[PDB]
Order: sequence, then structure tokens, then C-alpha cells
Amino acid sequence: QQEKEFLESYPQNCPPDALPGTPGNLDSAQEKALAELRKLLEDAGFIERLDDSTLLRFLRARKFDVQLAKEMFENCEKWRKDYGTDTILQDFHYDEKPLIAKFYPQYYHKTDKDGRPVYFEELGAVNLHEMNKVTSEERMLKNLVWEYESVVQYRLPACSRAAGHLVETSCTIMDLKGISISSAYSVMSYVREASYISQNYYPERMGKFYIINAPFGFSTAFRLFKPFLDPVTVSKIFILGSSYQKELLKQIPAENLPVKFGGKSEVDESKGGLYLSDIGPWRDPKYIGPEGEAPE
Ligand SMILES: O=C(NCc1ccc(N2CCCC2)cc1)c1ccc(F)cc1
Repeated sequence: QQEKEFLESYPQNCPPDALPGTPGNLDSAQEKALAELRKLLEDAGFIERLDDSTLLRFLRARKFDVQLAKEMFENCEKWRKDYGTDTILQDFHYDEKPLIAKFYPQYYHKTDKDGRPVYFEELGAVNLHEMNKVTSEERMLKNLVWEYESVVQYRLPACSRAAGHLVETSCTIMDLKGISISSAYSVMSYVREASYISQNYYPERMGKFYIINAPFGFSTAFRLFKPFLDPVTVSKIFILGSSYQKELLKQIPAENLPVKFGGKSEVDESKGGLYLSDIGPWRDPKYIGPEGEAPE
């Protein structure tokens, strides 16, 4: 069973100081929840994505409500049916990316100090007017599921191997330099769909969320509203302004942080520059496993 060979390719435990209910750090309750949830799903169909990390994430999202989680899994597998996201890496081909990378820079670059894939999103620079000249919202969404599936089947295992421990989550950094009320309305549609996909079909994959170059007001307002969000989803959220450099450098090494954000990592501009790169442990022989290297 080669599927089995794949979960032994990389470290299976989250670090011991990781949040509760994460692989390797389970109390008895959590263990029993997992065993008898896996039962319900295995009962009558469901033979893949029944691994511990997958299920413990769903549960961690529905606060351990085996019943509710059984459904998130069911709705997820139902969406995978329809969207065709198994085999999405085969079918979909985002050929327009070199044309439109500049009008919505999204790119993964290296790892954080805990091994997470770092995900840079310069939403502030967005230009949907130009972007729609060559592509659609539904394609943009497909691409995100492509980058997500690529995160799940390639980036995370190699990050696990390079970090010495399971890595389940990513470190997102959003540059709002250039954002406007105007831009915010034009991306509203897309961000709503992307979030729905993220939260309900990729539970617990957000490990850190940095907003940088946020307007001066916004950062202040969030510190007072903080009590509304869960205390856990506040340890991940960070909201910064003009001077973001070395607050980033506290969670990402200067060797892994791109130069434009203060670090010293750099990419060869002749081969498409930062916006078209995909450097990381998942492109490193030391850490690519029995799954092969990821597509492009
Ligand atoms: O980072 C993840 N979720 C958090 C997130 C979701 C959406 C967005 N935006 C989309 C448009 C605006 C910002 C930013 C972060 C994640 C989700 C699934 C994965 F497999 C890996 C990582």
C-alpha cells in the first residue's frame, strides 16, 4: 500500500509546545474522538484522507464535535467530487500567470522559523481591471485550489522533513501597500469565495497571518475589537504598518525573507523575478520524498 509509504516519509508529530489536539499532543478524550470519528467515516465509503492529521484538523475546527466534523468532512468530500480537485493538478493549467502575476502577486517563498511555508500576497497592489482582460474570477479560484493542493501534497511534506517535525500550516503575509476602499470592493467577491474554500475545505491550515503596511487607522481599530475573535485566532493574527521589517524578521529568518521585505533572500530577476518563483524545501533533493517534486 504505497499510500502508507507516504505518511512514513516525513515526521508525524507536531512539536510538543504546539496547541492541544494536534498530532502527537492528544489527551485521551481527543484520542477517543478521533478513533470513533474515523469509524463513522470509514463506515459506508470514505477510504482516503482518513489519516490522523486530516481528521484531527476537522475536529479541531468543530471544537471536537465528532458529529459536526463528520459533516465538514462530508461536505468537503462532496466539494472535491464536484470541483474535481482530486486531479486538479493535472487538468488546470494557469498559463496566464506570467501575464497577470504583476496585477495580483501571489507567491510562496521559503519557510518560517517553525518550518511553515511562507505565502506572500500583495493584495494592496491588486488590479482587477487589468487582470480581467485575460482571466476570470473562476480561473483565479481554480489556481488557488491548485496552490492549495500543491501545498498539501508537496510543500508540507518537504517542510516537515526539513523542520524535523510535522508542519500542517502556512504563514501568510499580506502587503496592503496601495489598498483603497475602491480596490476593497472590487476584490470582495474573490476574497469571499477564497475564504469559503479555505475555511471549510482546508480546515486549520492557517498557521500565521501577517498584515503589513496596513493603513494607520486600521491597526488601532483592530486592537480594540480584538475581544470579538477567538483568543487562538489572535495569536496567529498580526497587524502592522509602514515599519514591519524586523517584526517579520522575528518569525522568518533574513535568509528566508525576501529582500524587499527587509530580508536578504533574493531571486534571479531574469527568470521571472519573485512573482513567478516557487523556491523552498519542496524543490530541494534533501527533502523531496516518494511523491516527487511539485508541478509549476
Ligand atoms: O493560508 C491559508 N488559509 C489562510 C488564508 C486564506 C485565504 C487568504 N486570502 C485569499 C484571498 C485574500 C487572502 C489568505 C490566507 C491556507 C489554506 C489552505 C492551505 F492548503 C494552505 C494555506
